[PDB]
Amino acid sequence: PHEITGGNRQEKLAQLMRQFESGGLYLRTVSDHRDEFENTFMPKLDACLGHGCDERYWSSATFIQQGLNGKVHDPHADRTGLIISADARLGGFSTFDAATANVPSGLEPSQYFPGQFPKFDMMGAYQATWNEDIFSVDATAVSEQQMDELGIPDEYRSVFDFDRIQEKMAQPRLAGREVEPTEAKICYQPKDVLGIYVDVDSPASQSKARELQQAMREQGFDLPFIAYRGGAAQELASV
Ligand SMILES: NC(=O)c1ccc[n+]([C@@H]2O[C@H](COP(=O)([O-])OP(=O)(O)OC[C@H]3O[C@@H](n4cnc5c(N)ncnc54)[C@H](O)[C@@H]3O)[C@@H](O)[C@H]2O)c1
Ligand SMILES: [Ca+2]
Repeated sequence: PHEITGGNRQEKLAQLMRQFESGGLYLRTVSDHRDEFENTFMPKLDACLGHGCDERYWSSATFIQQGLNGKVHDPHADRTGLIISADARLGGFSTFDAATANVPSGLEPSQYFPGQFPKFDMMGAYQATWNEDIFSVDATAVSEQQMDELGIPDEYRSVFDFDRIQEKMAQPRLAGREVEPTEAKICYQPKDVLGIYVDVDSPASQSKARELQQAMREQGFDLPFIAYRGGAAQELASV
């Protein structure tokens, strides 16, 4: 089952640190860890084994990387989450938290993204150009040259190659200034789950993280606890 789990706890820890100090990786926070386990992770495991479908397929995550002072999405400071391998499938990346939702009812999920991922952020581009015509185009459907004709600055264009997210985030990373949560749509597989996110200041976060980690162990996925904040990712032995 090692081909499905992706390694033991020590191998996953070493994997996520290596990625964190290289090109980065992903962090998906979750308000309902029971739902994430039961309705996202477990269907993905069943599909890996040949049973069900990965119906949800695409999930939101933030890009994290050593030295990048990046916030995660946790408005009430009460979330746990998953540290997710850079090898998860990328459906699109934006530096803005915009309106891009999950796969809607009745839409085919596996290729909903990148096709329906906005190729640029309309709100940011409009504030920067005051170009009315931005709202007369389908942002999911424009090409590079249409974006040029609209005058869309590159700062507002989405990224579709993982290796290129770190180039996008290079200037914020160097300045050390806190950046708002960025957002990627990713399709993670069970083997891509490398760690459990813990906010060490939050009793809610730790209680939820302990339950999620125990639930994952029952399926043979033994994950390290990872305290991420402010461009540092550090292990917690327990809790
Ligand atoms: N979660 C992150 O790390 C992250 C990162 C960047 C931006 N955001 C933004 O935060 C807001 C909340 O997003 P979120 O990811 O916390 O919630 P979500 O959309 O992933 O899940 C919300 C709720 O819907 C269900 N759900 C979970 N995954 C689902 C899926 N794939 N399809 C359908 N239903 C699903 C569960 O009940 C869950 O509690 C959104 O605006 C999002 O763009 C979140
Ligand atoms: Ca959003």
